[PDB]
Amino acid sequence: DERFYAEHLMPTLQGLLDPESAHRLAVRFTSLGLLPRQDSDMLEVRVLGHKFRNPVGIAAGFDKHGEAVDGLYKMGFGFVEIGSVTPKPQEGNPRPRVFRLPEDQAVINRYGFNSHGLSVVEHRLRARQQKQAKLTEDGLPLGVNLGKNKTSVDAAEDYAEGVRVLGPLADYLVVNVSSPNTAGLGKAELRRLLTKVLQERDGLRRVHRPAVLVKIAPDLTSQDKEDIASVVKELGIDGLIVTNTTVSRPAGLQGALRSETGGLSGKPLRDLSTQTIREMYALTQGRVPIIGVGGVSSGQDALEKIRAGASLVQLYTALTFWGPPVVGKVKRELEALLKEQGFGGVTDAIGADHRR
Ligand SMILES: Cc1cc(Oc2ccccc2)c(C(C)C)cc1-c1cc(C(=O)O)c2cc(F)ccc2n1
Ligand SMILES: Cc1cc2nc3c(=O)[nH]c(=O)nc-3n(C[C@H](O)[C@H](O)[C@H](O)COP(=O)(O)O)c2cc1C
Ligand SMILES: CCCCCCCCCC[N+](C)(C)CCCS(=O)(=O)[O-]
Ligand SMILES: O=C(O)c1cc(=O)[nH]c(=O)[nH]1
Repeated sequence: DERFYAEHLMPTLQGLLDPESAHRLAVRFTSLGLLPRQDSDMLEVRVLGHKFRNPVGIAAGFDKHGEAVDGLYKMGFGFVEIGSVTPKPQEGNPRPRVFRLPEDQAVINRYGFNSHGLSVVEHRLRARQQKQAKLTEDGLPLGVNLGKNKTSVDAAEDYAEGVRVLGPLADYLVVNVSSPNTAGLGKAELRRLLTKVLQERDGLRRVHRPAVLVKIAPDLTSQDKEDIASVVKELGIDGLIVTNTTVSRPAGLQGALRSETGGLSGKPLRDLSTQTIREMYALTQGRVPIIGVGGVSSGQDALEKIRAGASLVQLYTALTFWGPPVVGKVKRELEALLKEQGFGGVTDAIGADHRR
């Protein structure tokens, strides 16, 4: 299957369908379990004391509305992140709003937080809440990424609503700094927002109390990164997700659509994300777990992020080019590399470039 998807089926499908139509179909195929279905003990990771069967997750934006979670576990992901979910439903930007850059192994998107909204997602997750508890117990956690509505004037209150409504259904919640596709996205205001989010989380009953992570852009200044690291440590934010898509356009992009507005993902992002992880790990003294994301398509890509300071990784864009078999490929390849490089497991490699 790995070669067949990569060389034949996915290229052919790219030809037939626009990428958004393809995404919609993929979410329906995955929700139906139209996939084949052990991970090595080497791949197990405990992050904040909680088990992950393997360190490879699906990034936010694939299953925006929580429709395909079980199918994603079936695909081999060690954890699933849904969202972003906004408090009220919203349509997002006009179509077309997703663009392939095949020559670059990249995508540009400007979805604009299209979302079924908190209530719909809440009911979807409730339908399977106990099943998720068992999965989480078995090493397959669920994350929920929270957004804000386009027309909201109080961003903190949108995020607070999301904590209250979906927090009780989540292992972890994510607050983005960092969508490029919502207008408006100092350190005192960042602190204010996060304090409110944490206070809401802290108010949930313990069985229903998620971790809270902040997801950042690759496009931050050095000052912004220092400031985030400082706030995260001061408030005791649980983790970081590093990174979202980039609004930069690195030199050398070849795709005809390179100058479309949106966030760029895939291969062109990869090393910018890895370098962001490396910086955030250093700034937080290795004490804050990082989920590393951006341009992971192989075991080497994953290990590079882990060795830079990621405890876990996610991928999305690689699926669009390689299909579902990429998940197994990344995990087999990572296991092989860890052995070659002398690591006992994933855990031993975390932050190794820094010297621990
Ligand atoms: C990731 C993916 C997998 C797919 O195939 C399967 C999905 C589930 C089960 C079996 C096959 C298919 C099919 C059904 C055409 C499409 C995709 C897919 C493709 C594309 C694409 O660019 O063609 C895509 C683009 C996005 F921006 C976001 C998600 C996307 N997902
Ligand atoms: C089509 C698409 C939609 C996305 N939507 C979201 C989103 O809703 N929330 C979010 O936090 N990140 C979103 N992302 C960003 C991804 O979660 C991820 O951070 C980024 O694409 C880099 O990983 P990748 O290079 O493996 O795709 C989206 C990415 C893509 C490609
Ligand atoms: C930081 C990277 C993600 C770390 C994953 C943390 C998962 C934690 C939440 C689990 N649930 C069940 C929601 C609450 C248990 C609270 S506890 O019992 O005090 O551990
Ligand atoms: O447009 C979106 O919905 C979206 C795109 C993206 O790249 N990142 C994100 O956080 N949201």
